[PDB]
Amino acid sequence: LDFDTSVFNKEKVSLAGHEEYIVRGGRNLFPLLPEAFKGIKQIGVIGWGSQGPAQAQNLRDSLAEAKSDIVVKIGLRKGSKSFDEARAAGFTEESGTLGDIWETVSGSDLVLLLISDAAQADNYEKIFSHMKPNSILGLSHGFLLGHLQSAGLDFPKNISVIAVCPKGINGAGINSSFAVHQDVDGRATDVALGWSVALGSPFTFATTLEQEYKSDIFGERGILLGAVHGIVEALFRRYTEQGMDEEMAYKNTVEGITGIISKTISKKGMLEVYNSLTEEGKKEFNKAYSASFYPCMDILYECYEDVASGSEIRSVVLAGRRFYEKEGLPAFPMGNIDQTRMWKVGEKVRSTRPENDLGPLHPFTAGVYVALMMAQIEVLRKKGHSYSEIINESVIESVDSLNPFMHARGVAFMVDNCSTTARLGSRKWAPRFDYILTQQAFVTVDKDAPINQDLISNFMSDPVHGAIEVCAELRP
Amino acid sequence: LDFDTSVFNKEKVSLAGHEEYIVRGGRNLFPLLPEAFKGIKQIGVIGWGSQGPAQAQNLRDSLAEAKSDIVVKIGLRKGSKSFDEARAAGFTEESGTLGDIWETVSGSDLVLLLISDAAQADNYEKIFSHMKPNSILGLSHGFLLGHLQSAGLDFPKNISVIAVCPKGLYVGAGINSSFAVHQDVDGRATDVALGWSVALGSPFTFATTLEQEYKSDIFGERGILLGAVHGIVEALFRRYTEQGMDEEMAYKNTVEGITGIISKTISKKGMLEVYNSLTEEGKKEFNKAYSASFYPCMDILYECYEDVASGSEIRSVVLAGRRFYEKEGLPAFPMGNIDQTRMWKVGEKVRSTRPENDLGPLHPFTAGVYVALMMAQIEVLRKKGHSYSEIINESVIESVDSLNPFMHARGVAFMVDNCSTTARLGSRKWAPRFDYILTQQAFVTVDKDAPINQDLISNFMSDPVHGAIEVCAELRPTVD
Ligand SMILES: O=c1[nH]c2nc(-c3ccccc3)sc2c(=O)n1O
Ligand SMILES: O=c1[nH]c2nc(-c3ccccc3)sc2c(=O)n1O
Ligand SMILES: [Mg+2]
Ligand SMILES: [Mg+2]
Ligand SMILES: [Mg+2]
Ligand SMILES: [Mg+2]
Repeated sequence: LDFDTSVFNKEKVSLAGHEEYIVRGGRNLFPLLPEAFKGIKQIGVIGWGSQGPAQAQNLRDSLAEAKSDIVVKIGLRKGSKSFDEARAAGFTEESGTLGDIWETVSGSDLVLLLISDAAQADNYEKIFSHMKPNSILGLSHGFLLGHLQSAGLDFPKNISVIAVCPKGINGAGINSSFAVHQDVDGRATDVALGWSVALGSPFTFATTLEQEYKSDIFGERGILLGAVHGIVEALFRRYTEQGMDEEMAYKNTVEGITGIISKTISKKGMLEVYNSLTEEGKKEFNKAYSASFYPCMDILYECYEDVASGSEIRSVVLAGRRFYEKEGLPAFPMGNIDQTRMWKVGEKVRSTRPENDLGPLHPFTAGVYVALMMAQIEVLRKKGHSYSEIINESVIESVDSLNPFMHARGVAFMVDNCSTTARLGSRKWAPRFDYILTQQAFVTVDKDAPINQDLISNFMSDPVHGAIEVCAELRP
Repeated sequence: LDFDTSVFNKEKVSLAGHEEYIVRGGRNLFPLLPEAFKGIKQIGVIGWGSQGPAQAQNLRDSLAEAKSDIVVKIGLRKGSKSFDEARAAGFTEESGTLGDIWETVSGSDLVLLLISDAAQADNYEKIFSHMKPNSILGLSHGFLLGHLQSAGLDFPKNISVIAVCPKGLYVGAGINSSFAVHQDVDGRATDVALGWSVALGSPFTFATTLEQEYKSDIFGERGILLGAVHGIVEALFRRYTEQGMDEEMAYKNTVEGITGIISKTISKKGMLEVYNSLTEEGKKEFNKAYSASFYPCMDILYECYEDVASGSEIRSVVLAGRRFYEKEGLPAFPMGNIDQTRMWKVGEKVRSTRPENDLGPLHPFTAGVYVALMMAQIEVLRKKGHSYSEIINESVIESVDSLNPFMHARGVAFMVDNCSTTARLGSRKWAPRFDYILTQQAFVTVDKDAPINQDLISNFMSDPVHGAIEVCAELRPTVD
């Protein structure tokens, strides 16, 4: 994946022998922003949720630093309860920095669409109709493209389409991936890079908008949320079936994965989880890995293709409309996932858990979790994704961002604090991982099947372990 | 839903105050087949498998009884084992009744496409290209319509498209069918479809649309027929055993009860009779389970139905079948075993001791969850616009009289994996969802001693479907 920026220097990084170009950020580059934002006199930031504040705030702040005349204006829908906070952050109508969504769309040369996935699906026509011809549409995530492609549609051909997507003391910040879907004049690459740099992205990786939404929507159904919830439920049931006390069962699954296993991967990667077990523990690890890799891949492979085909995005869109009454049927908002046995048990463990506790490192649990991680990697790898995307979505974000939430307060605190699309995916696919492990992986172990040494060998020697090291040095 | 038939006589049936039109079959009508099939000199049955043999043989016999000169020719690929099975049934190239699929299609006036869903999705373009102008394409299931619609496509404009779909004895005997006319380019389509159904031996033929057929069918196997029943027995077995119940008593109180006494009860006197047969304390428990499980079940059924109707689910099935083989550097992932887990190992032991004719225990809590699931499926299909005859065949009769007896005999795998690939995939995809929603929501509502939605219960007791079901049971083949 190449790109062409006339403003910024791109640097090469090598990952498992695969060269990726990246662009480093820095407040020292803010002087370069007016060059990057050529032709833009207004940036409209639509929506003020979790990204609205930070993005608008950062964009306005970095542009002032460069002494730019560019106006950062928020547009909010009629009925938004964020008008007040928008004013609190200095974005007001009298200053011309706040207004109605449509009015704001009409006047912006760059439209950053930060509204929810459901809002984008229900409003893309009106957004397109209000945008200036030849302006730029900016997305933090590629859901909309997937929605349009699921209907055989694309964006209007008169607008540029770019994406700056987040992946999560000199050098602080949050890395981003950027994509240029359409570029009507040749400014797209520089406006997306400037947008990333303006946000404080220490690193901006290159991707395609199609790969972003595929990797993102699939990743959250896999190890990030769906799969880890499924395998944790499967093992809790197995361990308790085998007589292990409920609390140690919880600690040997959730506490282990979200704590010591996560921290171990974060520091020294997957190979140091195995190397940290006793000799007897390595053997249990390999039994679990050898039995769990392909079952996990089964579901991951199925989930990826449903996301890439358009089936899953259509399902997400329709699921969202079922949250409200229609066609004479009841409303079915999302329910609670944390009121079952194992999470009521998990509530007891945490009440007396000491601070900075990391739980026991159960070799079997480790083998299952690492098998799932390696299976996700292989699926994305053979589906054509770059190592930066693969690692930054299958390893870093789960062990460094999401798993701490589970360790903190349980599955719901992790899942239901994510996007609606992610919350739906976790509920739809966690049961799938639970069943296949129980029906296949655990049957293989209970058959006393021998260890698949090809898998183990491939695990020990997988190039991704070395790429994960390089990528680790890229984190902020 | 109405249709116009010149050859056959259409009969009216009242179901919960809703009129439907049915066509009575019978050997006595075979004299009418020559006129029903006017314009047809050759019927090409494409495919063997589970339907081909029967359809071909019955059509041949019926046409001979009618003294028709129409030829039934089987279309198959020479490389299939099915080629010799057709010869073993008296279908020979040497006699003009056996040939390659493509040559058979091209020479047929009525093309009966009985190949697998997956083969249909992979070969429809070439089937269309070989069909004669103004010929008739007949389907036994509307999967192909769903596949085309999921791509914004439809059938060719220059052919008629009909369906005769077994809701399944020809030696009341036979299997009832539903029929649909999707395209009718010359006005013969309705009579050929009814002639087709009558010639199969359908005692009664119900009216539907191709769209409603494939929606109700693909959704139904993911609901109570397979996916949901599996998911609820896994959830109920896990709850019972977690509460201290013996493993074998828990298998009996779930699988054996549902597929035995409960199924026989609903089959004989319907859903209200399962309630009436309970103790006054069991009636309480039943209402607790039903009140807590009706809406969680609707949740998943509603989601599954819209996935089937939108095209999402049919495309998922097409892609799943391609993952049965190695590609893109990834392994092949055929379907796995679903019956090697604890509760099905326990089921084997139960059956090794079971007397013959054992119907198992009638656990009131189990009954409430199962009747709630079946009423929730009924509600989704009703709200989505299906007829009562389709709803009852797909949500009540097929389960209790046809599929559940397979689970009773040898466990879930013997029931699930005897069905179509599309159905086997659906079961595995959706069984986990019904288990999780029951456990996360329905069971949580019970353990909170939540109040009983008395409106739900009163609605259950007074639902018009119970009367509709009694009329539909009187239409079942043989006596049952
Ligand atoms: O859809 C998504 N939602 C989402 N939410 C995240 C989150 C929210 C609150 C606190 C910590 C993390 S991270 C993440 C993500 O990656 N994708 O894709
Ligand atoms: O796909 C489907 N497959 C299927 N298989 C059935 C069967 C198979 C073997 C033995 C007895 C019954 S019945 C049925 C059905 O209704 N649908 O839709
Ligand atoms: Mg993401
Ligand atoms: Mg996401
Ligand atoms: Mg069926
Ligand atoms: Mg079917």
